[PDB]
Amino acid sequence: CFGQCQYTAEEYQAIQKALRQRLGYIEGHRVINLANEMFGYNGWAHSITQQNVDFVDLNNGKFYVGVCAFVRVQLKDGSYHEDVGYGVSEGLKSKALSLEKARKEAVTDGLKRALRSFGNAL
Amino acid sequence: AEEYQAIQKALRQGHRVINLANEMFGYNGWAHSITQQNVDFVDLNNGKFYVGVCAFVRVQLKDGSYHEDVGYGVSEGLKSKALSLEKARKEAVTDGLKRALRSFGNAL
Amino acid sequence: EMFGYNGWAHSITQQNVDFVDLNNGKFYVGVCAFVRVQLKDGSYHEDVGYGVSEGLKSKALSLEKARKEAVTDGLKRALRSFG
Amino acid sequence: CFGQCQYTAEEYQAIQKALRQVCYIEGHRVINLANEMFGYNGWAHSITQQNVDFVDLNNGKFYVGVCAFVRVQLKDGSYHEDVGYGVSEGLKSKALSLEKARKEAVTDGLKRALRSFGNAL
Amino acid sequence: CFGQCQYTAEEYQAIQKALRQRLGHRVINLANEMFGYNGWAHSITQQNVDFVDLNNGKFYVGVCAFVRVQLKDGSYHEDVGYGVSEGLKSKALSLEKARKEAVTDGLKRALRSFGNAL
Amino acid sequence: CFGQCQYTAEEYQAIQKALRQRLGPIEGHRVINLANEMFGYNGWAHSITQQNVDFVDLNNGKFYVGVCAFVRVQLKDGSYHEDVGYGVSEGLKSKALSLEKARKEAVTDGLKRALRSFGNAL
Amino acid sequence: CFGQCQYTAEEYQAIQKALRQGHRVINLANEMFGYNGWAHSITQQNVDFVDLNNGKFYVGVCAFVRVQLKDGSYHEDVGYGVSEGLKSKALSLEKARKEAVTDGLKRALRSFGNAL
Amino acid sequence: TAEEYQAIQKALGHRVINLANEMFGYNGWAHSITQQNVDFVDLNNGKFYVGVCAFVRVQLKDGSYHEDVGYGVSEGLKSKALSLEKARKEAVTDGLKRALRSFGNAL
Amino acid sequence: GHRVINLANEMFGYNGWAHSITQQNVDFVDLNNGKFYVGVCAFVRVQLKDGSYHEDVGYGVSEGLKSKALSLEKARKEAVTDGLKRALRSFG
Amino acid sequence: WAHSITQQNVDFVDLNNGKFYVGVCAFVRVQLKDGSYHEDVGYGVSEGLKSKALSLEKARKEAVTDGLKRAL
Repeated sequence: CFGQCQYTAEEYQAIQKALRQRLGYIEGHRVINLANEMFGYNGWAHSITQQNVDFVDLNNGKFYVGVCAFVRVQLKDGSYHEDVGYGVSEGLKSKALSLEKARKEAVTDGLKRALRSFGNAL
Repeated sequence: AEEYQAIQKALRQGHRVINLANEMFGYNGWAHSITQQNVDFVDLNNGKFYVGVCAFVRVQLKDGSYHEDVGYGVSEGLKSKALSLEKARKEAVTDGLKRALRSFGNAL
Repeated sequence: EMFGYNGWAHSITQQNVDFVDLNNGKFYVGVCAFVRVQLKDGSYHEDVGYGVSEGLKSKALSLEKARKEAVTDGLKRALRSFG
Repeated sequence: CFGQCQYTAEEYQAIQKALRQVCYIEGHRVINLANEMFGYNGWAHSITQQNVDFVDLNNGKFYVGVCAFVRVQLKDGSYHEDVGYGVSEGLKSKALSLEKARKEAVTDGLKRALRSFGNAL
Repeated sequence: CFGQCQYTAEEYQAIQKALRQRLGHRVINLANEMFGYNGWAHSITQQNVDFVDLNNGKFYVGVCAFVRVQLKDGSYHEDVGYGVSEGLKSKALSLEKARKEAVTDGLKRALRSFGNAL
Repeated sequence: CFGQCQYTAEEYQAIQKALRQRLGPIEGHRVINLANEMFGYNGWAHSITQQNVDFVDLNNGKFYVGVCAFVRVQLKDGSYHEDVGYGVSEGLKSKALSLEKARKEAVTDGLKRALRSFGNAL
Repeated sequence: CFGQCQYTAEEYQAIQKALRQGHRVINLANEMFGYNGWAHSITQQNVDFVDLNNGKFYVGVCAFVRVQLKDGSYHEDVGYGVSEGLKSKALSLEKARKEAVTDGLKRALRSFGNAL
Repeated sequence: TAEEYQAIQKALGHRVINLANEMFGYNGWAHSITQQNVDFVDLNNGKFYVGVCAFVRVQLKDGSYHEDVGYGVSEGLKSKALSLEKARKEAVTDGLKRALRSFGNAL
Repeated sequence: GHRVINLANEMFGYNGWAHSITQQNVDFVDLNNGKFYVGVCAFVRVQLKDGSYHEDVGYGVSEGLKSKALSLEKARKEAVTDGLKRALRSFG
Repeated sequence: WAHSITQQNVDFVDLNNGKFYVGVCAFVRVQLKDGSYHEDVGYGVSEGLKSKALSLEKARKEAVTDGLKRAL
């Protein structure tokens, strides 16, 4: 099953050389496509380990919100990483909208930052 | 086995997304669940309801490959608790399940 | 319903009462139940059951029937995924 | 799976031989260095706990300070841990101060936890 | 697998002889040289800010950390490092110094329990 | 694996005879050295099960500190021992130094006392 | 491993026969069981009370000094210890707890037979 | 194994301990203090006064176990700690006596 | 004497049955005239080698007694013994 | 069969004129050898008793019986 398989030497080396094709910045969907092509559709998973809210203030009618969320990224073999995402949704004037924005931006930023460690190609 | 190449290349290309997933991954080959849910807040200021909820969803395939994402639902202006919590705690699940399947490929 | 309660099974993962109100003079109750449907082929899903009773006489009367309705609705809606 | 397979003699010799070869270590270079030295399938990395110390608000600034614990691990079974400490100052919006502190802490922890496997890192 | 392995007799005696010699970065380097990078591990089981006093502007900090050291055989060791701090006019820096010195001293002390060569 | 394996008969008799003898010539370092030589660097472990600060006070510009500790030795065979060490400090001007001394002497005293249970040699 | 080995019949009978007959108790237990025949641990310890009459402290501590044996049989027993006259609180608690542990170790060990 | 049970069935201060040792063997029975509660303390006229309870427990080789609740008091003493010491020790001994009594006519 | 104890011992065997105490709480004691009353509950328990078990409840009483020790000890013993009698009756 | 008392609470203790009145409610449980189980909370009161001791003795039995007759 996922997280318990092993790769072949030649494909392992091909992937290893692929991941170092370094550029030398947010492209949310494009990172999903890149991962799908470099590890396959059936290659990677990511869970939201935790999600806490730091502050929901109403200073001047305008809201201010802060959400921090830890995300985890795993590859078919069983290796894993983890990083601290963080989304901010200041400015809005409908608590539901600020919560939408922060809670959906923190996860994406975390998935971006947790995927730059498997290689420099991402 | 050969179907692996077919699915991988095909992925490279509303409620209809559920049937789309059933056709693409097989109508017996995709599952989901709700790992957690939290009524975020309820408030009234002018005799009306603003109910929001955050709901996490999970999706896994036949071989165990999985993903997750945050779902969210909102409803404003409704008179009673019944309808507002008929709407938000009802649509957050679908919104999350829509935003989770997009991660598996462009075709979704 | 081709197979019925033999090709698929159900169970409430968790339930919690949302709100109970009496400002109107009668019991206003809202309940939620999470049901999961599992198939013998390994496919499974889950949906948020939900039921409500408005302005009934007693807490138990407004709560038990609302719970039954919520479970029935959750079962009814959880079966969409096999369409 | 990860953390269970054991090296072969030549691999162990190579890695050991490699690892032996006031300003900080520039930060992000360590991820590339470690990835090339152990491999992408080589190691893992996790945050076992993260906790927030004072968030004071003197004279309108914000001084968030966070602490972190970073577990590194090689596929052979070894592991390590260390304590990192983000900081902040001057930022006028708690969103930015929290962001800076929380993000800096984990990188610092990863650096100080990789430094324990040798001098080269 | 780490913890489930047992040293080989010849290497076991070799290490026995090694650790009986007569002599922060130095300690870690020496531990790596003897046991090897694969050889051992290091964990932090608990921590606690003992006191965070504020006398006259300075920030007197104190952190107690229990560091565990372990070897692929299964041997444990634990000790109590205490990282003092003093004189700093900014709270964050004082807490940083204390929390780092704590684990450093803990590792030092917990390693001495193995042999005199440390 | 340590803690799940028994001693070998010849080593058993050697250890038995060695422990029964008596010191010829206690300070902490020598106990550590003798224990190491007696079992090696691989024959045991020591850990702190609990450590509560019994009291900390002040009387005219100083700190009478005191701490407790529950050390615990163990041997490859599974036998174990425990004992309550106890530390003290007087006249120190700074709280940090007093807590330092107390916490540090506690564990070493506990180690000496817990080891002593095995034989007269120590 | 400790807590799972069965006693060899000859050793069982020998220890039983020798059973029908503090530093002293520690040594005797070590010789009768061997250096790896038993273990001892502190299950709980709660300062029963403290006090101060005229600058001299009073202390009291309880200890449930579990003492175990290779075959798996075990005993526990309430200990106790006390101090008086001592002018320093830390010294008082040190003496009290140190004596309580050994008193419990005695009373527990003085149970497997008249030998102890 | 059944022979030991049959022999015990046919058969059924320090004397209770000695009888238990002779009856079950040095490894035949354990005893542990499940809980201890101090029910009062008094300072009437300089003489302390205390009683304690303890849910002593016993076990045999095959796992069959019992339990009970003893009690001991202390009067006429001058030092509190001495009072509690005697109370706890006597309570444990008396509870053990009652637990052993529970097992049969032999005890 | 508590003949029920001996009867159970002879019927099931000394290892055939068991005993336990699950919780005990003094409902009250009062200083009515210096002859304190005492009656204390006790969640007794009993089992058997076959697995079938029966919890129960008991409540002894300490009639007027000038001695606290006698009252408390008598209550604590009587509660357990009466509960044991009750549970044994259920076993049959 | 087996039964247990997993919670219990005396509701009312009362006295009119040297004659006590009391109320209790106990949380009984049951089980069966086949793995199935039954459960029913009960209730019990004692009225017009000479001593509080008798009332407190009686109420627990009445509550336990009320729960058990239903659950069993």
